[PDB]
Amino acid sequence: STLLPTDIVGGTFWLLSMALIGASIFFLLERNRVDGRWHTTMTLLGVTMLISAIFYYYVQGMWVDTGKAPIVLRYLDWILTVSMQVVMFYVILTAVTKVSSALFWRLLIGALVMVIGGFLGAAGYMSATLGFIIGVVGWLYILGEIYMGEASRCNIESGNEATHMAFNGLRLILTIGWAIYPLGYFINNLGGGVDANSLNIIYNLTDFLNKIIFGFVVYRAAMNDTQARLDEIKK
Amino acid sequence: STLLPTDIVGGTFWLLSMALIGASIFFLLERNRVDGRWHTTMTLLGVTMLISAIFYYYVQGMWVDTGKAPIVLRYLDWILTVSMQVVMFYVILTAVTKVSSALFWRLLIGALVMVIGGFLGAAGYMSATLGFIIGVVGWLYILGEIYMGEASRCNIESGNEATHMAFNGLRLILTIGWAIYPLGYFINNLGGGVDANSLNIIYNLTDFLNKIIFGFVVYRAAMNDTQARLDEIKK
Amino acid sequence: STLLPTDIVGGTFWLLSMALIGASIFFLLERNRVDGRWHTTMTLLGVTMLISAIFYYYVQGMWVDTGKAPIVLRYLDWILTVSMQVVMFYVILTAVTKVSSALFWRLLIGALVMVIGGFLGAAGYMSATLGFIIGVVGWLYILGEIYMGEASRCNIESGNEATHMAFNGLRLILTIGWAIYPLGYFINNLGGGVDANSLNIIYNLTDFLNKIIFGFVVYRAAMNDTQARLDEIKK
Amino acid sequence: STLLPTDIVGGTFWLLSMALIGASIFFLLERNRVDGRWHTTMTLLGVTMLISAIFYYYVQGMWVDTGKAPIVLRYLDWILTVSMQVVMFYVILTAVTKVSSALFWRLLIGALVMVIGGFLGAAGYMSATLGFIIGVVGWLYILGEIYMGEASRCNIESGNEATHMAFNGLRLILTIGWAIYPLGYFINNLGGGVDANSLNIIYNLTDFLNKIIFGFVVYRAAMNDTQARLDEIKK
Amino acid sequence: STLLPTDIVGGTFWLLSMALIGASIFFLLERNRVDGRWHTTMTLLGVTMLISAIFYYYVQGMWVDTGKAPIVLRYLDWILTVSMQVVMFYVILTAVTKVSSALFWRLLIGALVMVIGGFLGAAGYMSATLGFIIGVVGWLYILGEIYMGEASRCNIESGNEATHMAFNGLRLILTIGWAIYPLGYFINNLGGGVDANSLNIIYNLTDFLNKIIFGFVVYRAAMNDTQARLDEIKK
Ligand SMILES: *C/C=C(C)/C=C/C=C(C)/C=C/C1=C(C)CCCC1(C)C
Ligand SMILES: *C/C=C(C)/C=C/C=C(C)/C=C/C1=C(C)CCCC1(C)C
Ligand SMILES: *C/C=C(C)/C=C/C=C(C)/C=C/C1=C(C)CCCC1(C)C
Ligand SMILES: *C/C=C(C)/C=C/C=C(C)/C=C/C1=C(C)CCCC1(C)C
Ligand SMILES: *C/C=C(C)/C=C/C=C(C)/C=C/C1=C(C)CCCC1(C)C
Ligand SMILES: CCCCCCCCCCCCCCCCCCCC
Ligand SMILES: CCCCCCCCCCCCCCCCCCCC
Ligand SMILES: CCCCCCCCCCCCCCCCCCCC
Ligand SMILES: CCCCCCCCCCCCCCCCCCCC
Repeated sequence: STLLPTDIVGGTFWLLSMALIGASIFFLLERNRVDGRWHTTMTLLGVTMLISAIFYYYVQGMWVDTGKAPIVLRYLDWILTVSMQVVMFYVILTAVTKVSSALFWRLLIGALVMVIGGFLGAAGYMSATLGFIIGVVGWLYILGEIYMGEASRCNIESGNEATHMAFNGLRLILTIGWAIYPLGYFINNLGGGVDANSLNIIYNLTDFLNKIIFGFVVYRAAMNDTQARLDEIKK
Repeated sequence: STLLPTDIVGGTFWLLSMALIGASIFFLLERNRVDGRWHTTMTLLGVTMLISAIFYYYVQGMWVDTGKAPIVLRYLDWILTVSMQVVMFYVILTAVTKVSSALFWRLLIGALVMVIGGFLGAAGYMSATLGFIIGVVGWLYILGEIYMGEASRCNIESGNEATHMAFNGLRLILTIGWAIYPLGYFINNLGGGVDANSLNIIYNLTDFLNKIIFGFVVYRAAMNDTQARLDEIKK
Repeated sequence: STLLPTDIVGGTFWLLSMALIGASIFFLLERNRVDGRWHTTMTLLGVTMLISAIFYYYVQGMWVDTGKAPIVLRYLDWILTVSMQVVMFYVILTAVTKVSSALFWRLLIGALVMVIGGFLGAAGYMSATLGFIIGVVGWLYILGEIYMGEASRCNIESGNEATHMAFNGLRLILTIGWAIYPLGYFINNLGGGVDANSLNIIYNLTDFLNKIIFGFVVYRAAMNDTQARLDEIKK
Repeated sequence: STLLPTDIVGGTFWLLSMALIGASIFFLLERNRVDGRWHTTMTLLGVTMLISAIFYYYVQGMWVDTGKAPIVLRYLDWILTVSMQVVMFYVILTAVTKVSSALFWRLLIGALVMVIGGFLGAAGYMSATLGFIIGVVGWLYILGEIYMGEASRCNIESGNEATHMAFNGLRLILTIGWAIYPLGYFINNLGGGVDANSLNIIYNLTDFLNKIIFGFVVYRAAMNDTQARLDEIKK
Repeated sequence: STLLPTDIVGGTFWLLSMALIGASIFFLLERNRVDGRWHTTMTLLGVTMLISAIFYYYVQGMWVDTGKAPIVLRYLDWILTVSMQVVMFYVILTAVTKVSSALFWRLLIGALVMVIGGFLGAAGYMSATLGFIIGVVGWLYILGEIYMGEASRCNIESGNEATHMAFNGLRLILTIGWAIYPLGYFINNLGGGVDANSLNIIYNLTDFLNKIIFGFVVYRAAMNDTQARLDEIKK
């Protein structure tokens, strides 16, 4: 009776594909109902989800056919979608306040180091140790920016209550949620190893929570700020 | 001559895929004609149907190829779409009245227990008995909320005639319509068993009625309330 | 040289798929240019065509692979799209006048008896004779409604010239156009029999005319009424 | 290493598919920026291109698999898309002037005779000679209409400079551009014959020019007229 | 461990497909937020990305199946997408200033010579030398136009700060970014030769940067000019 991990692997790939195409359409359709200052935020949110959905459509095909789906495949999605998620901190701030363009590049370059540093270590192009180290340095920058950098100070000075809640929530996703992936990398590569079937499940589930909760956090910020403005217009 | 159950299984998978993509596009296109307070209701309705349509597209492929479509596959759709349907009670109330956000989480957690409780019992991760029990407890919460809870009291105090009709109708779907699935689980798992082909037909037909009637109930509420408002504007 | 019927079967399946996806997009894109009272009419028109297009996409796959496409497959499309076409008489009337909701259910139930009555006779679940009889009773109701029923009286009392033209045109499609299908059923089932290849061609061609002419009749009504109103606004 | 015609055949099928899906989206997205009188013109333009794109998607599949793509397959696209292109002369005139609806039917029937006349001769259902003759008679009508008929006189009396340019340009496409297809038919059927690999290239390239140049001619007319009106509003 | 080039080839085809469908949807959805004078610029930007995404969808299929993806396949995409990118210089200028239509044709013909000149040399229809020479002449025209031609003079006289930034940025892409492709051609054909696997990677990466950076440059111009206008309206 007990379903085999292999069964759960290709099931979760379907789940992820459906959930993310759903979230995508939902965020792209509700982009017309947020104040216009939030339109790019909502367009980037829906397109992030669409990109990830297309990844899972590709991967489910590779699983159905070949029966294998390596973990290095992820760095295609991540190179795209981690980048877009870290940029969301800038896009959200520009919605409500004025921030230097430099924040955009610090954040993006920080994401690119995290993913590329780990890819090089996973693909074999360099020691997985040096892969981990470069990846963690990339992360700790991003965290450094959003906790004690221009992004954090810009948040405080915005005065936007929506942007306060967004930041507090996205920062928590990027700190706890995103800590699964490094862990995975460590155990799989620098450690004993994990069956790829089992690591495909964990990554599939973590993606469900680190992409949906991210999306809903940002969507509530856009919807709450939109309403706040309408309520102040009424007064 | 007599078509074989196997024939009717893969036919109904097509029916369900066509009907649900049709209902999806219809609810997403008519979302621009309802009062704006009903836009999220209509966006969630169309995206629920799209998610289910994508499921049936996946499953029809598995059937066409392998010739088998297990009943545990359903919990991918259900984990997504049951959740969204139970949340519709909150989304509808927030359209017309003021309701605690806590209701959102009581309802969602209630759905997650129902589906996950049954998945664990169907996958083999726990006795199907304990699966049933946990599933039914999850349901009876949801029913408890919408019959004698904050959702029910908020409905009464809304004063919205549309929200009255919606509730009365959705409550009936969730009580009678949704009682097929537990029944299935009982007979298939805790009972003698069903032949999977037969249970795929029943579930395919029940999905047609528990997703279309749900959608049309909610669509009529949004369309009726929209008009009510226009008629009071004219006065 | 002479193309074989088998060649024309899979060709016509492509034709139908293209024509119906084309008509679908055209009716869904032109729904924004008709008076808003015609928006549901145009949304149902485009979604009817989309549902049929998806059917033909499925069937062309079955043909390309298996080389066979049974005639009982049609009742998937028909159960959906015949229902929607018979309801169009109600949706059009509610665009321009006030009609009882009962008409909706008389019409829908009439369609469901027609298709289901014939499915049961085609699938083998009952004598094809009793299938025919139940199917024809279902049709003759629908005709009875639209010729000498509430639908007919509501048309006369609407005073809408567009709704007069629509009715006259749709009632002619439902009387002459739709008489091919019963004929087919009779000859194939109650009669000697028809090669499925030949009957797939006839049904493919009849669908092209009974779905396009239907769509264009309804689209002209919506476009003509829209303009009539603008011309009276100018005066 | 000179690429083989077979290589160029399936390459050009891809080209055509991409170009036509691109033109389709472009015309359907720019339909919102033309004066509303041009909305049906632009909706028919985009849907013509979409229909042809879907054809080429089907055909590329047949090529990739079977390695053969007969030239009689074209008459599926042509029956749809030639009809729509000849009707564009009516749709454009009704945008800017008042024209009898009879022109619509003369033009459509003229197209249907051209394609069907040639199909019957290509499929084998009648002498290719009689196929050619019936096809050319159908064409020469259409040319007769647009050069010396109601379409030509309506153009002159419109006074629309955009409709003058469109007509002059579409007339040239229908006279020179469309003369490739008859030629092909003659050489392939009434003449010696052409390898279907070579005739698929010529037809693929001619479709690229007789569908893109057609589209851009019509799009410039809609965009030029839109602006002309805005410039006269400013004065 | 070290991933094989073959692995990276089909991975990058996925990346490119996802990134370009993402950029496409993003540019087509943000088309509604730029000043209307920028709507064609944004529609051409999104459709360029879509055309390239569809190419990579085709090519990934050819790789997955056949295991080979020749470098001559590229000229299908390039004939379309290079053309559209060189025309963007005209479309952008017409957004903000008055420019002769002749520039459109000089630019387009210049692109067509570049790609076709190289195709003829790659396909074998003429010496790769003469292919290179004709290709480089085509390029050097385009550069000549945009550096010291009507396009450059029109830019200077526009007075638009957005169009200044766009031009300077696109000119840099067309000069440095686009210099990789000629290099490839030279080394592969006129030179020693390169494994197609390696050249597929380089071209895949260069496309990611020469199509995204192009798109973001143009999008910033449209977004910056839109805002500049709003800011001057406020004053
Ligand atoms: C939607 C997918 C997401 C958010 C994935 C997140 C990925 C990371 C945070 C990866 C981090 C890594 C390190 C910090 C160490 C080196 C290995 C990585 C790339 C897995
Ligand atoms: C659109 C699909 C729907 C609404 C499915 C509904 C599913 C349920 C109501 C499932 C309920 C179950 C129990 C109450 C007991 C345990 C077994 C379940 C999960 C089938
Ligand atoms: C778009 C497809 C259409 C309109 C199909 C129409 C189908 C019918 C009118 C079927 C009628 C039948 C009878 C009246 C008796 C025998 C059984 C049927 C279902 C073929
Ligand atoms: C987009 C495709 C187009 C415009 C195809 C055009 C087709 C024709 C003009 C066909 C004409 C023919 C004749 C005039 C003679 C008989 C053979 C035909 C059908 C090829
Ligand atoms: C999005 C794809 C792009 C921008 C591709 C650019 C292609 C070129 C600039 C090709 C140029 C060539 C030459 C200048 C010499 C001959 C060979 C070519 C076609 C590769
Ligand atoms: C000034 C107002 C805010 C505008 C922000 C624009 C954000 C657009 C989306 C950014 C996408 C980032 C790149 C993601 C892909 C990975 C990196 C590719 C380039 C090297
Ligand atoms: C003013 C009263 C309401 C007028 C508009 C009603 C709109 C109904 C549009 C949807 C009709 C769907 C009915 C056909 C469903 C097809 C499948 C039925 C299978 C049982
Ligand atoms: C004021 C009147 C304006 C009328 C506009 C009519 C628009 C018609 C658009 C659709 C034309 C379809 C032409 C036929 C398509 C192919 C079907 C014929 C048999 C192959
Ligand atoms: C063979 C290559 C085919 C594609 C090349 C052409 C693609 C771009 C054409 C569409 C955009 C033209 C828009 C013109 C806008 C300005 C018109 C001048 C008056 C303002």
